[PDB]
Amino acid sequence: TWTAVDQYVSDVLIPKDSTLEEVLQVNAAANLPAHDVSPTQGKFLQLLVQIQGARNILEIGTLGGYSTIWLARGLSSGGRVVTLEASEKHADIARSNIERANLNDRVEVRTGLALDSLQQIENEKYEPFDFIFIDADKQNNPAYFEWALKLSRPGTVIIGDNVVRIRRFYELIAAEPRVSATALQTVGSKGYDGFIMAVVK
Amino acid sequence: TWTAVDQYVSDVLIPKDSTLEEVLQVNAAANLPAHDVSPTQGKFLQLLVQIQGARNILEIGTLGGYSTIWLARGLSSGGRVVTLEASEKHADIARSNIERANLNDRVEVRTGLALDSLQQIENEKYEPFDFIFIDADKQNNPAYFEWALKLSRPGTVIIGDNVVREGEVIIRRFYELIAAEPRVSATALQTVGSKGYDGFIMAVVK
Repeated sequence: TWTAVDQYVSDVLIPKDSTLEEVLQVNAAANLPAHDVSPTQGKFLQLLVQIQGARNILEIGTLGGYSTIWLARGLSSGGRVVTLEASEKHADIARSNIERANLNDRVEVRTGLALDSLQQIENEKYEPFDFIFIDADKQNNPAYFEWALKLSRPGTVIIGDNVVRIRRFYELIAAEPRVSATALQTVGSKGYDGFIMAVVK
Repeated sequence: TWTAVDQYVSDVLIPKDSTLEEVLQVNAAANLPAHDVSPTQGKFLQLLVQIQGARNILEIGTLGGYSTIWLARGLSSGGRVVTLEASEKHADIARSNIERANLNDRVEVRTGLALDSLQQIENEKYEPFDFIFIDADKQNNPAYFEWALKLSRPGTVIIGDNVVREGEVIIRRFYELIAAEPRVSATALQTVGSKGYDGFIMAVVK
């Protein structure tokens, strides 16, 4: 009944969003992998971006663009979100959802193998990112975290999704002196979303 | 066995700290009101203070000073933490714990009924606080939240603990209160603790 309770809290704290309502209706037909939907996590992402005052955001794992919207919603002056997704189809649906929320002018959806794109970004003039969101596979978490670090600077915030309800991924982080982190979770449609919150030293 | 898994995670991610170690040993004899201990939440507080770059912090519900330590550790320059605790005894033990963490030069523990102190702070020059942590009793949350807002400014971060979830199975009006408060935007999160999960709200003043 706690899930039920936090589910209700999410509903009252986070006001109905017609835009996000349809984005989810679209994803319902986009055949996305298999993930959880969490308004409270999205909200967390937007507020955190605002607290930090992030201007250059990197997201690994665009999916349907749901989290992309929440992140872009937090952007400051003339900020930007660069989001990566391998699937040509899913990225296309994501671009449409992002346009629907009228944020396509501050979001760049890069299609292709994440690792290739990460290398291309490192080979380009992209300044280090101030905020990075990782919502990927799992066999990929270790790699994406190391790459997030690679494209960061002191003070960069890294949020990484883990599992919807492992030890080695945290041991990895715990074994990474360049970062200081903690772990928490928030409720979602299909259970709680666990994630790490880290700051680069 | 998710609680077990998350407590293990808390153990690897957060480095054992001898200072906080003894602070807890001291509190073990302080006869403090029933509460949970969460290194992951403490870390969250320190990191968030650092991300925001908070310099003027207010804490409501000092207890033994455990959370006060994590917050003060997040300050940088000549920042300050003003923390309130009603119990003279518990506040004395808290200032001692803060002292052994060598953060007494950055923390002010105000003893007395929280409501009186909140009014005193308003009638004084502390002006607006950049970050506020509420860790108090029930029936008091609604009041402390409104007072937190009262002593805030646009951009102020407010973290408020609600309930400990030491079980799957087994509040509503409080979050409704927040939802009914246009001056803030908020979300709800949880982190594992010694005796269950700590539920809390994270809000930013508009």
